[PDB]
Amino acid sequence: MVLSEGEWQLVLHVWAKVEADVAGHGQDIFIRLFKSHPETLEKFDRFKHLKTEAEMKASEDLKKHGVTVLTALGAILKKKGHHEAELKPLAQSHATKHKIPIKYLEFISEAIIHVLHSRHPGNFGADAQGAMNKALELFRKDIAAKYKELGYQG
Ligand code: HEM
Repeated sequence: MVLSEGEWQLVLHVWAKVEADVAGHGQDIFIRLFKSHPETLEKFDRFKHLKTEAEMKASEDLKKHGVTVLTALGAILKKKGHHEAELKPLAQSHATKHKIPIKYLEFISEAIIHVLHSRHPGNFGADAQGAMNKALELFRKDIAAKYKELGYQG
């Protein structure tokens, strides 16, 4: 699949807002993910002990992790589709070291959309959300293709 320049512009416009506070967006996204799909928390040995949202918000390590994840996702989005190089190491670590099913990538994509919708309604209308969903589906499609090449079905 391919996004038009117009769709990329909608994606990058709202992402520019996210970049005004990466750490804050990272926390909301992971808390949303862990609360909506608790099973995903079991994949993080470093955070699986967190019991409440209060504990999650207070975790310095979780906040730092969120910045690392969003920064990588941002680098990929800014390539506007030409992200083959950025995807390689990401796909290998998540398929071989962390063992993350495509299903879980769908869950975090939902968390991202939810948080952007909550925080940036003025820059995340129907068209912009459609553009973001398309960019995330492209991301998941390409990561899935790499998973297969690497020998991981998940
Ligand atoms: C938006 C998609 C995602 C991106 C861009 C992303 C990015 C990253 C990055 C950059 C790291 C650190 C470097 C590395 O280990 O490769 C990381 C670590 C990790 N990711 Fe992801 N990730 C994504 C989705 C997920 C999902 C959905 C899970 C599973 C619920 C997951 C589980 C992990 C784990 C377990 C680690 C190691 C954390 C640690 O022990 O420090 N990731 N991810």
